Amino acid sequence: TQVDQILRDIRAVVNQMVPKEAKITEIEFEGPELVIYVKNPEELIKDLAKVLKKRISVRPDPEVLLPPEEAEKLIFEIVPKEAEITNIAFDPSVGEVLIEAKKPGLVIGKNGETLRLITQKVKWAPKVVRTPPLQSQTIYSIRQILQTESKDRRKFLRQVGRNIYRKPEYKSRWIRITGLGGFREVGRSALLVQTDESFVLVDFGVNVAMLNDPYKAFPHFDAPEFQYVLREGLLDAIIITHAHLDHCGMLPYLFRYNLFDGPIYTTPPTRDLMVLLQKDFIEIQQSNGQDPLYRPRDIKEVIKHTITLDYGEVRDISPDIRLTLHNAGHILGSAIVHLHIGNGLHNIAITGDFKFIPTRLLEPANAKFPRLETLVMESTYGGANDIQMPREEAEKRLIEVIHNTIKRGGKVLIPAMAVGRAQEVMMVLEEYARIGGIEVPIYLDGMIWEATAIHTAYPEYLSRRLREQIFKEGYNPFLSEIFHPVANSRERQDIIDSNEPAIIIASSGMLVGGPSVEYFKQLAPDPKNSIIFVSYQAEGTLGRQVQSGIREIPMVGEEGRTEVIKVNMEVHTIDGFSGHADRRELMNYVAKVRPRPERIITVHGEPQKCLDLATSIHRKFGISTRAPNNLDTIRLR
RNA sequence: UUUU
Ligand SMILES: [Zn+2]
Ligand SMILES: [Zn+2]
Repeated sequence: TQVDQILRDIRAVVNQMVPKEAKITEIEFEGPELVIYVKNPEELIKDLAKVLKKRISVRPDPEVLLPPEEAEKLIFEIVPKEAEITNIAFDPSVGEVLIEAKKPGLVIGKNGETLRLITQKVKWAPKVVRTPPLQSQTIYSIRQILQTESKDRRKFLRQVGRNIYRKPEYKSRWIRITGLGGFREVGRSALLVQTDESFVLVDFGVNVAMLNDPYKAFPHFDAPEFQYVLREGLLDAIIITHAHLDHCGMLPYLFRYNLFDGPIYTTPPTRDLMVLLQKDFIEIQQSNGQDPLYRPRDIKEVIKHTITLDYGEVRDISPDIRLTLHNAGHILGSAIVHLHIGNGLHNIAITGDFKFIPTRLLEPANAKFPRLETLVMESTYGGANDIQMPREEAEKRLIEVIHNTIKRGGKVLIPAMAVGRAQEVMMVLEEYARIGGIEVPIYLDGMIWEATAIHTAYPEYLSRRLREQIFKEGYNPFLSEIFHPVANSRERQDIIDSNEPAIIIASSGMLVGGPSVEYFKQLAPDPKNSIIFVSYQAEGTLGRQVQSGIREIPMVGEEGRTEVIKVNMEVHTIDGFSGHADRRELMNYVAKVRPRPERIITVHGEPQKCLDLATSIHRKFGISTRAPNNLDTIRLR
């Protein structure tokens, strides 16, 4: 490394554009950003940063700070006690106190004055928030881990920084991308980006549809290049497109075996959401009497290593790679990953899963980038006939099936992952509720409610409409008194036994595990009940099996004896709520993406589909395309 | 409050 050698030049230009009265105590690197500590308060920053080509954060010296047990009631006083301040956390690792007030306007300073007045008394960065409608165990837990681990996090960030700046901006000699999983297949997405100077992992999923076979369930750990990057400790960073297990599922496995301790970049909502899905994942395994892939301490490590980034925020993550995340419109926090390699040498955009039309919760994926030579895109519906049903026709079909089900005295089972389709279908029923249509109750089972809480904590990540409809008003469609969160194992049993028709939405989305499987098993026989698939059912899942028509499904239970569930209930498939761009959308994304890429690489789709989309794009746009296999490596330059 |  030669970082402090570089800081020696940074410090020579910083202490050259700011009054010595600022008594600059220290200037170090914290993750991507540069930290300039000073022992005194107070347009300059904007200039300092535009010159240094970095993200600078200037805070008071960590010495002029007050303990969280003394600076708590010291602030609670210097604030108009009207704005109900539900909570008030502490972040000493970055000097910044969080004021989770119910009324932010009366706590920040009616005239932007109670902003600096308050900070003084304790010398902590005053940041106001609006007590979200729902409380999240997950968010609270993360906050707990971050504040009670300030020591490590500080150590970790300083290291990452010395790493990211082990040398000045570099122009790479070559660039290659290798598929470790998720190429010509759905699941276990994992793409390794290489240059002669760096290595970054884009996603690292698992395929729950096949944990039975680790060679089909995990990314290729058996790739020479990947083993070489892990063992030598050369992985600069891991980036996650979105929270689903098939993109971040194996991430904690990495810590369980001490294979990595570098930074993980992702949007805040994805950090919170993935942590949720991971705990949910190991617990479902255990409830099944199976040894879990990892444990809470491992997930605790993920948290401790994650460096969040909001959309549009450009950050240097290595000497020759610059990251920027953009909206993918797939699920809360979903991002298209953009890599600016070299200083104008080459640019890659990895799509992850994306939707290119509006939905209740999100806006179509970003299709504009400053530069874009190579585009890696998903192909879940890459087939030529993979046109999803129009959103409104689906919506109407969903209400239809429910009526023809409630009428004949039955229940409607809607399997869906805690994150994604669940909230989308919720909205559909919630708007339909406000106009008199939701008679029977709607039960949410499987951490779907916990996930819904996280949504309400991130209004800025939802569509502008749903966003304003959140904080600006005292309204919230998620709070709707029409959803009844299934509290425990018992309540679940009651619901099943009861005779009151009802709508049941529960994870997992593919009947691969969790609350959804119990309902399935118990409702299958009765033809009064109905099951509606509103998500892609992957090959190898009990879901696709049921969705395919199989009427007698063998299932292995305890003490090794198999069970044969008799499927009589009605089987319906409504794909119009999909979080995936359909065939038309994918093609249309290519047409609109700008700048037009030199080459497109189709991935994340059944083999035929990746092939089909790739062949189709080339034929219609004349763009160089390819549908690589895992372990294929494409030299981009 | 960095860039091609
Ligand atoms: Zn997904
Ligand atoms: Zn996926």
